Amino acid sequence: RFLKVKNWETDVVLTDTLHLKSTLETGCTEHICMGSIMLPVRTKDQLFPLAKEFLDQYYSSIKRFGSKAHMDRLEEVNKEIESTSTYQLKDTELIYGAKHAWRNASRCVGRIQWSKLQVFDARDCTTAHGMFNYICNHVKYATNKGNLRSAITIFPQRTDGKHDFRVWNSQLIRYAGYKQPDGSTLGDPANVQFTEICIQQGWKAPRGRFDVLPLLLQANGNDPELFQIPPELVLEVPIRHPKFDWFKDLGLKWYGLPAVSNMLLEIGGLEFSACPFSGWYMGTEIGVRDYCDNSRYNILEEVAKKMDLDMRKTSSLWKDQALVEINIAVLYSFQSDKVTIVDHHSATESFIKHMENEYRCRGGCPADWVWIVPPMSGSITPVFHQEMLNYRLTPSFEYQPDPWNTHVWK
Amino acid sequence: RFLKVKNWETDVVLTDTLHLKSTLETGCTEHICMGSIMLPTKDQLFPLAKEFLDQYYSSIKRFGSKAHMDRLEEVNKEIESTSTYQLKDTELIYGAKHAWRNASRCVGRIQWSKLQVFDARDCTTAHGMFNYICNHVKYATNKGNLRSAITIFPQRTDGKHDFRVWNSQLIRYAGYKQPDGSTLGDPANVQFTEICIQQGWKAPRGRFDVLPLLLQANGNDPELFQIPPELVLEVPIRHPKFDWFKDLGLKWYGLPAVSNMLLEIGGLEFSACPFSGWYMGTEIGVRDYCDNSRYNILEEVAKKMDLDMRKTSSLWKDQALVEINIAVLYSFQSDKVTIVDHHSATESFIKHMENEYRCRGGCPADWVWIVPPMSGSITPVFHQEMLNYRLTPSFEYQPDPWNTHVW
Ligand code: HEM
Ligand code: HEM
Ligand SMILES: N=C(NCCC[C@@H](NC(=O)[C@H](N)Cc1ccccc1)C(N)=O)NN(O)O
Ligand SMILES: N=C(NCCC[C@@H](NC(=O)[C@H](N)Cc1ccccc1)C(N)=O)NN(O)O
Ligand SMILES: C[C@H](O)[C@H](O)[C@H]1CNc2nc(N)[nH]c(=O)c2N1
Ligand SMILES: C[C@H](O)[C@H](O)[C@H]1CNc2nc(N)[nH]c(=O)c2N1
Ligand SMILES: OC[C@@H](O)[C@@H](O)[C@H](O)[C@H](O)CO
Ligand SMILES: [Zn+2]
Repeated sequence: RFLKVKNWETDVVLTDTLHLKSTLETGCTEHICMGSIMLPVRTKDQLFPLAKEFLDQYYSSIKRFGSKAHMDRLEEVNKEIESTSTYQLKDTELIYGAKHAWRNASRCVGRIQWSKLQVFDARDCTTAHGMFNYICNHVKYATNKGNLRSAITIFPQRTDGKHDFRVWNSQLIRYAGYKQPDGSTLGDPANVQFTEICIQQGWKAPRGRFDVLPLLLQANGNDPELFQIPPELVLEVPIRHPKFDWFKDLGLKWYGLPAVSNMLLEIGGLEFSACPFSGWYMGTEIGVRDYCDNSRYNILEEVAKKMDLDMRKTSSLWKDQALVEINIAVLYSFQSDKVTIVDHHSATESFIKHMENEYRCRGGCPADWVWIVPPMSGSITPVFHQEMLNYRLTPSFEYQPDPWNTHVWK
Repeated sequence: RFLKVKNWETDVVLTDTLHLKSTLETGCTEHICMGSIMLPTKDQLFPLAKEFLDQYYSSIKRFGSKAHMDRLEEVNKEIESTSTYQLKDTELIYGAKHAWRNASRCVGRIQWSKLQVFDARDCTTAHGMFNYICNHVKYATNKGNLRSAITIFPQRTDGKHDFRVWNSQLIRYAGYKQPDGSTLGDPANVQFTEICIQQGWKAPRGRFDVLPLLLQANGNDPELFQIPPELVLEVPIRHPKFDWFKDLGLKWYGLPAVSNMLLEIGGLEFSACPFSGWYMGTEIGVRDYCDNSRYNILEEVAKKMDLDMRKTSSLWKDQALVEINIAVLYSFQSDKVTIVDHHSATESFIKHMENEYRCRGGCPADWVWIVPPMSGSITPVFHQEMLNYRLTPSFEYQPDPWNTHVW
């Protein structure tokens, strides 16, 4: 069944056949759509078919489907699974897998960049200190003095479910959040629970507004250990405005490297529970969401005041006006400091080109419109006008519960 | 079977059971989500009629009453005999109000119970329709203090005697493709504008020319009518700070009145049911003025504001977008014409959803359409999970008549 997808601004119509290979569920039924819902030990039984699908996908990508190399590998894996209950991916398969997980991530607008991912194989890691070392090397490589390079570090896969490797942080670099007795919050409210766990584990918090959190690392299912990322490795950007000299006095700054560290990478049935990856930021992630969400730094009012905007009525659009200036400030500061960043106009335009390319070369591109459309100026970006089909392909990045909710303390 | 909907900004969680009463398909499947897609017999009739009547008597606390039973049998016999039936005025009004209540793409539903319903089922000709429409426009405009209303023309019979308003909205501006290759006026109505031209209309060939009504009664060919200028309220757009703004020569009409949809109540289809409420600012300021396929005025505005348009990263489109929307709102308020900003409208909708969840067990809502076209995350609905499903009575899309009419 071929599915048509139309762009209501250019009338360009695309055809999707890729969805035919979708196996996983979406959350929607023929009677209800859960399109805006945030969150809608494998058995030997279920492991081999998953492995075979992956290996077939892999051998077809390298144009060796049906070869002797292909048939031997399938037999070798089948035997390995029966023999040990799991199997080990070859390096080439791991790289291909990690890249495809990114190519298949429907909530990511930065996928035009997928084939350029540097994969660091950390499957030989055994302890938390080992993890810390791999993580530092990843941050130094990815940061590259501001000329950001996409990367992913893959730690040992899940075995029995009791020896998991986990990065307890949500991103390798994030600011601490502290709830005050008066009910106010100091720092980033989004990380309050994690910050408490860190203090409980021994972290001596400086209790400021932009304290970089320590890494809390779990190796082989053992209790997590704290480590401080070397300051010289953490690139930060002071935020100032090109026309408003008082902006710098707001005392805002942000880290240059976004590094998701809480997702699960699934490849050929195998599960990598610690797979920190990094790219670069789209400005609105910082300027709209991190600074302006009511539940985050929530600076719209303070900025609105300094701009002396009419804040007596919402119809003056004082929030919208201030929102734009803060976003101008974020982009301006990063570019001035020569730290990679992409604005939402550029990122979305590139995503449409990526999508058209994918439809022609791959038969499709799963995309979640709810997440792809930027949180500000939605309709003045081309993605707003683009119909998109969302479905799940593997390899993939999946959510997993926060580790503190499932860990058995020793 | 019981679904939960969470608001990630307030952590408030609501349970939805209303969806279990849904009957129509969404377009999605367990394998693919089509949530961002724009356009996803007597034996058929009675079950539909029964479902409706049952909901109706339940709403008036007479479920299982003799009146209920009696009515069900009357309609039943009427269908058997006539192959259709007629709604009591009370049912017509209830249905229209609920069609609005169930419109998942409408952010203005907190107002659903205040809908003035005009029964035009006795209409027979295009002149008759024109009269009803003029009365609707005057009533709803109310000198600027807009009042929601819908006018319901005769229901479908054999599909060969259908009433249709060919316009997309009762009031819209013409669009013409010029020699230059460019488009003059509103590009979205270029085609219809041509059907009016070809039909006989004399276009002033301007940038904001109110189009003529093209009315179809009982399947006959449509006829043209000029809406009395005095009945079309318009707002000249100026900025509370940029005196040059007025020189852009922009204006819009105060009354948004969707006229091409189909109203379905108890299996009965009303193909001509124009309705009107009032505008949410962004509909004009963001979509009509700034879509690249619409008036597309961003550059011009940015230029007059004299900002660097060399690089997208200076966010000049965004800066200008905001000013343009400040201008629309300021103007309507200045002229005392009802209008609502996206912040207030979205705040209302969250209140409405809460009312609906506790009083009805839920609220179908299409997130893709509910979240405003600008400043998405600073409005509350962005952070609100929403379940979309189809409940009836409802407003449905239908083909443009010029693609089905046999002249
Ligand atoms: C090259 C720069 C990249 C840009 C500009 C980009 C941009 C984005 C943005 C804007 C989002 C939404 C984030 C949010 O709203 O919280 C996102 C999500 C995502 N991206 Fe990318 N991304 C890039 C690289 C990557 C890389 C390196 C990977 C994996 C190898 C990746 C995987 C994902 C995933 C799985 C999501 C969903 C995260 C979630 O659900 O919280 N992205 N990306
Ligand atoms: C009282 C003020 C009202 C406000 C502020 C409001 C606002 C809106 C807005 C912003 C949209 C999106 C329009 C678009 O993007 O094209 C919408 C759609 C819609 N509204 Fe409302 N609305 C109001 C009254 C009404 C009334 C009285 C009805 C019907 C009785 C109604 C039926 C619907 C329907 C069916 C749609 C979807 C239209 C489509 O699919 O093109 N609305 N409304
Ligand atoms: N630019 C990015 N952006 C991805 C950032 C993803 C960002 N996501 C979030 O913070 C999501 N809110 C996590 C979430 C999802 C669903 C339900 C609850 C919570 C994070 N991990 O920091 N990445 N790279 O690699 O460049
Ligand atoms: N404020 C409103 N807004 C409703 C405006 C609805 C508006 N809708 C539209 O213009 C839709 N984009 C038409 C469409 C739908 C799907 C595919 C293609 C085209 C119209 N009819 O003018 N209504 N009242 O009554 O207050
Ligand atoms: C409820 C709704 O799904 C939720 O607020 C989504 C909307 N779109 C988003 N889009 C992106 N990129 N990131 C988010 O966190 C969200 N949050
Ligand atoms: C492709 C996508 O569905 C389309 O552009 C939708 C997005 N959201 C919208 N939302 C509203 N209110 N109105 C629209 O016309 C649209 N267009
Ligand atoms: O403070 C803990 C939170 O940061 C954590 O629960 C995140 O919300 C989660 O990891 C998603 O990023
Ligand atoms: Zn769906």
